[PDB]
Amino acid sequence: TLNGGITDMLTELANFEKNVSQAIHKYNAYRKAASVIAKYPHKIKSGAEAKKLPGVGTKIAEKIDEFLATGKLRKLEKIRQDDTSSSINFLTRVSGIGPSAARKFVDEGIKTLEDLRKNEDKLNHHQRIGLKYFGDFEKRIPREEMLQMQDIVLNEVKKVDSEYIATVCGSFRRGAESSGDMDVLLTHPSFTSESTKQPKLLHQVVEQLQKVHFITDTLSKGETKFMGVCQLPSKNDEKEYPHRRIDIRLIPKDQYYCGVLYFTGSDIFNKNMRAHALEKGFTINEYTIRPLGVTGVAGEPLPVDSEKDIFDYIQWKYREPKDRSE
DNA sequence: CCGACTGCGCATCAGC
DNA sequence: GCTGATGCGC
DNA sequence: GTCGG
Ligand SMILES: Nc1ncnc2c1ncn2[C@H]1C[C@H](O)[C@@H](COP(=O)(O)[C@H](F)P(=O)(O)OP(=O)(O)O)O1
Ligand SMILES: [Cl-]
Ligand SMILES: [Cl-]
Ligand SMILES: [Cl-]
Ligand SMILES: [Cl-]
Ligand SMILES: [Mg+2]
Ligand SMILES: [Mg+2]
Ligand code: NA
Ligand code: NA
Repeated sequence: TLNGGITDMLTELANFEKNVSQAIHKYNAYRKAASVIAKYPHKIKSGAEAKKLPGVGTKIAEKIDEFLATGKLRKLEKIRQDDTSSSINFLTRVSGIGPSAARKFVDEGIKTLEDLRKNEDKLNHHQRIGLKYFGDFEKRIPREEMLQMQDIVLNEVKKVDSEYIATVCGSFRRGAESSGDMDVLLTHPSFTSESTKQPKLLHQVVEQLQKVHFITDTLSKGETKFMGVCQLPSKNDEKEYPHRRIDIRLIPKDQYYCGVLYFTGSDIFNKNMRAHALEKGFTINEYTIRPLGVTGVAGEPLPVDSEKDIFDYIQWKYREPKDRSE
């Protein structure tokens, strides 16, 4: 939290750009600058000092100079007092309502939690569930509950088939003391890049988790990705736990290392690492790392036997999950 | 200056 | 129905 | 909004 003030500011700016301006590159630029400043081991004394860091330019340096001198950013003060921006920023806090739907709702005069609630018939399924659990989804999950959650998921997956392997990734795998949700990487020997020797692999797991009342709602579901809602069981007389977001990703077993690298994150670490790969003439996704041809076309997938192999290709010293929280 | 900016699954919609 | 674009979120 | 060439 050395520079909590500055990173907060930049994060607020990134949000404004994504949510209100619908300017995706500015959003990514701001997140990048916030992230680099967050890891900088010194209390930033000036914009010029910040500007030394990759991803901080003249505009951000200037904002940092304003923020340091006054403690705030006029630009942000104004954004905050603007009803349309405020409203749009609020509606996007509901899962399933993004920048476009937010602006549409505000046009229609839907702009409060109350409005949303009385106009449920105007929401798609995802949005309806997001409204349902609006409060819960903004709560953090203590690692201690994540551990309980992990135990359930792992045991129920075992019950469906001992050959499944379920791994909890995301912030949990990076060692975080609290998580925004639970991310589960799933593999089965029957699903490889070579074939799918068994159908409903993901469905069967989802069903079992529903059967035991752990998964409570579904945001979306396909053959390889599930997005939904879950809840720990409480005890006699005890208040219930908040409902939690859960994501499950089924990945070809032979592509586990690329998959776990992807699902471990952080999102910015991934973006950073993937960008570096391109600079070294590779492209990395959750399945494969491939070379780029002179033309620019991705070539064939390279041999991968560990996460470190991936780092090796792009000439990065290996970084443990706990050190990928950018 | 200016092109490029990480990479992709699922839901929904237009156009055919 | 399909495909391809766009929204949303990982 | 930033950067590399
Ligand atoms: N934009 C992205 N680009 C690349 N990989 C991504 C991206 N977004 C997510 N992933 C990968 C890398 C992410 O780590 C992983 C899970 O995405 P979560 O949305 O659950 C989120 F970021 P987590 O890190 O888990 O933190 P918490 O959930 O707040 O506690 O998917
Ligand atoms: Cl932009
Ligand atoms: Cl401010
Ligand atoms: Cl792999
Ligand atoms: Cl691939
Ligand atoms: Mg997560
Ligand atoms: Mg997630
Ligand atoms: Na810089
Ligand atoms: Na949202």
